[PDB]
Amino acid sequence: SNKIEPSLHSLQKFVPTDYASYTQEHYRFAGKEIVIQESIESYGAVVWPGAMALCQYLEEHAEELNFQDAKILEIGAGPGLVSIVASILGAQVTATDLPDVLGNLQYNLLKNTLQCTAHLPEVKELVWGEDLDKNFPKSAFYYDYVLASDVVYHHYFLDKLLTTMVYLSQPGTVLLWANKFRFSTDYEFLDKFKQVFDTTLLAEYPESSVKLFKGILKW
Amino acid sequence: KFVPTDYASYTQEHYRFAGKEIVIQESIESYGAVVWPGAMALCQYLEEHAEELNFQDAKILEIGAGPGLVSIVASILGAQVTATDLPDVLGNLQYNLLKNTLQCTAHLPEVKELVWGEDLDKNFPKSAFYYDYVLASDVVYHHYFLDKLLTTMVYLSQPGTVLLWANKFRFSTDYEFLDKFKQVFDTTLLAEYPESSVKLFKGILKWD
Amino acid sequence: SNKIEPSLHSLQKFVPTDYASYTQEHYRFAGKEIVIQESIESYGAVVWPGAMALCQYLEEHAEELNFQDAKILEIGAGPGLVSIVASILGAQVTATDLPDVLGNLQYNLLKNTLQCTAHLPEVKELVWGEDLDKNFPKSAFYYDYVLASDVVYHHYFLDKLLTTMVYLSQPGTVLLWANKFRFSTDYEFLDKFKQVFDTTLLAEYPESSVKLFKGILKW
Amino acid sequence: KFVPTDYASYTQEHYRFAGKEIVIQESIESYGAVVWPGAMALCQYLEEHAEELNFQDAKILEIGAGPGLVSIVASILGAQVTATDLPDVLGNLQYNLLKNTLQCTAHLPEVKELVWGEDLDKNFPKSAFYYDYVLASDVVYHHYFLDKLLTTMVYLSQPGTVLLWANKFRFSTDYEFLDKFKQVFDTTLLAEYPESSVKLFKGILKWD
Ligand SMILES: Nc1ncnc2c1ncn2[C@@H]1O[C@H](CSCC[C@H](N)C(=O)O)[C@@H](O)[C@H]1O
Ligand SMILES: Nc1ncnc2c1ncn2[C@@H]1O[C@H](CSCC[C@H](N)C(=O)O)[C@@H](O)[C@H]1O
Ligand SMILES: Nc1ncnc2c1ncn2[C@@H]1O[C@H](CSCC[C@H](N)C(=O)O)[C@@H](O)[C@H]1O
Ligand SMILES: Nc1ncnc2c1ncn2[C@@H]1O[C@H](CSCC[C@H](N)C(=O)O)[C@@H](O)[C@H]1O
Repeated sequence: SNKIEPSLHSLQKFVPTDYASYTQEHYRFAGKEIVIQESIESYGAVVWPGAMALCQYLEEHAEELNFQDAKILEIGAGPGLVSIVASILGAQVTATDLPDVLGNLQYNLLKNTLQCTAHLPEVKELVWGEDLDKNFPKSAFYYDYVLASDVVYHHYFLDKLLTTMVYLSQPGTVLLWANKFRFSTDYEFLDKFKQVFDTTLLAEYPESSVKLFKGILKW
Repeated sequence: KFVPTDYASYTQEHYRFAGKEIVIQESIESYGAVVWPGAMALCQYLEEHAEELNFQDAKILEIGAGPGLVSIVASILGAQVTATDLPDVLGNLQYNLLKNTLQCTAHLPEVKELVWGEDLDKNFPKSAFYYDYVLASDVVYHHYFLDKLLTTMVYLSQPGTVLLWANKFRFSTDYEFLDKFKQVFDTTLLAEYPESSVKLFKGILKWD
Repeated sequence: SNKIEPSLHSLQKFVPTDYASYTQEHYRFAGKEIVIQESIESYGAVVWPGAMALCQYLEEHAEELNFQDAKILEIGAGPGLVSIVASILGAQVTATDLPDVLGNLQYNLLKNTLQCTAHLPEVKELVWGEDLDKNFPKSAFYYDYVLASDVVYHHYFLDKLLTTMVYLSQPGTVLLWANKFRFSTDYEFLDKFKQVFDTTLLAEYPESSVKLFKGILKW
Repeated sequence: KFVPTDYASYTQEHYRFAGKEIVIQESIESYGAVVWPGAMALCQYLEEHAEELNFQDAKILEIGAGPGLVSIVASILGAQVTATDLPDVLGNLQYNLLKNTLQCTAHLPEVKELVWGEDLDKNFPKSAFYYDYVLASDVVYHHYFLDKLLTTMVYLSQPGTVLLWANKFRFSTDYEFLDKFKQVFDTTLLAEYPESSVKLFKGILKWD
């Protein structure tokens, strides 16, 4: 092969990124300046408001959440801001999404965490409702925390989303889900979520119509 | 003319729609020589809704027709069908379309080149080409012609034209395309199959 | 695999591009607006003055050069502007460079030629002086034209460069080489080039200290 | 402490420099557990130029020392050597360095963590760490620490310090690094091996 940054090899195994359209966007969380490649004006991944909210919550509740060495999975990670912040806070982070997102997700993770966080993040395809037992078998993959931000949108496969949330929530797992409430379907999803998860409203961000929920699975 | 691309990997695949047993020559070496999940769902819809749609004698254009199953089904149902794709796809498209429609549908279907967003005014002038329906299946995926695709869909959508678009949803970009489609078309979800991640939409061009 | 633009699969097989540093630069040659990803301020490939000069020559001498269906190889192609222009003019273009250049080279070629030129360009590693018989055997790879722009720079392996130029110049092959004359080593290389190639000065670009040479191999 | 990374793929590789037969434990699973072409060329240079360089009792730091061949050779030649790398590389680096220098060179070499550009003021204060030579081999390649690398080279280059840097040239970025190195160091090409694409430079920090 070529003598390159070894992390770049995993990047080469994802769908390529249409980078002409992507620009460097700057954030600051958990004491660090963060740079995210996003495609704001054309096709490609972007940071959503739910991410901004969840990142604020994580930086502010870091001591309580005890992310140091926690095993974390993010569903619908997008460009990766939340997974980056979780990694800065010391978690073992697996960031997941659809195949066209994974390259830029991995790139963003590398650019913000390589040799400067406790654990190198992992990037993996996870299509909601598909191949869960095959790729994320409960018996081999317990997560202390499952993160999700702005994964509820009317055109997504939302029962597959709920099924995935449930699948990844074992006894002890804490699910942190932030969303902007844009449409009636979002409200309807919250009612479905509350039926199966013991649900707590942790924070409200009225300025962005974002709410942050904790879900632990009812026994 | 059109001659099929000379693949050594052609297979004869067997389908049944609108009451006819249909054979489609396919090759995995080209997306356009493969029947995709959107095609199956759209064929099932056309077969089940033929009465409502009044395809009898309707003028229809299919974009990205690939191996031609949807165009065959539309011809079987009595439409005047124009099947379009990239120049290299046309040979096998015409072969399949003719094998399945010659002397057995109401109207012989036509095959024409239509590269998305290229020379639409010159190749398909509105002064002479009006479609009652535009059909599209599995044309949205992670490729570099998404804007040109939407432009083409808009172009072919004169007032009165109905667009029927089926697609498997695979990529973040597919959802972005859907959002852009809804900005320009009054959109109705006709059917959804979460197991196969397929949606089928009607689009009517917005004027307001 | 994934249902993606099929050209993107070849892109995934090259060293990844550090795209945060790359910006879209605009050129106009051979009647077309061209967009090139370049890394001007940091590590990554850029367009050199020799490219600008050679592109001007190609657009202006298109009829004479008869690039339609010509088999062309570019050595040290960089971000790919020259190979793009050659492809627009109708040539079968093989663009070559060191492994860290090939991804962005291929990307630039795709963004400017996919479904809009006569022949899809090829991208291949070609390290000067290495693996020539193995990867570009004269008996299977005859080129009508070999292109090179600003490939002469003092810190490169310039005898390996000359050896490569010679290797790729069969009877009938026309070598078009543009360079800015920056250093004494550049002048010295020109003297070496003239010793082995029948050399003609085709054009001088005094405004950028660029000269464009034709070389045909002495028999 | 430092313990070698637990690879199942360690091999015992055999070198001869400065008159000693040297054994280096290597693993292809880490760049830092492999001897690279720059190392060989730099060792050959140090062996051939030892008289001129007055390494006897010289204080020397190696950055990116990897499996430690260059540091071993420098110790053999009588220098006080500090070998540095990433924390995961240090175990095998110390193992090799000790196996080859314990009770048989003038000065026992030291192994210390030095992640390029990280906490240099805190970990290697100038108030207490002056190197007569800084050594580096094959530390330039297509990685995301090139600026930090150069910063580190500059940091360790106090007035009087000589930097010796050997490298295989593989990538366009390697040449860009060389251009940036020459902006900040008065640079001399000590040796060049086109067949193996290796160059060896001396750098002295510029003040003018
Ligand atoms: N069925 C599915 N499987 C996996 N991911 C999906 C999905 N449907 C949508 N997604 C992903 O969910 C994300 C929603 S957008 C939110 C992105 C990110 N969490 C942020 O807040 O910035 C997108 O990245 C999208 O690709
Ligand atoms: N830029 C472009 N212009 C015209 N057709 C294109 C195109 N890009 C892709 N296509 C065509 O779109 C099709 C996508 S695959 C879908 C084929 C068929 N509709 C089915 O569902 O089975 C291929 O036939 C491909 O050749
Ligand atoms: N030994 C070698 N083998 C292959 N390419 C080399 C090389 N040494 C340098 N190069 C390449 O030669 C190019 C010189 S810069 C010129 C780039 C381009 N032709 C333009 O004019 O814009 C770089 O892309 C560099 O990576
Ligand atoms: N950011 C960083 N800080 C410190 N060392 C680094 C580094 N990035 C890479 N390295 C080290 O640089 C070395 C490059 S390989 C060269 C090893 C040795 N000098 C030889 O020539 O054989 C590896 O040991 C690697 O661990």
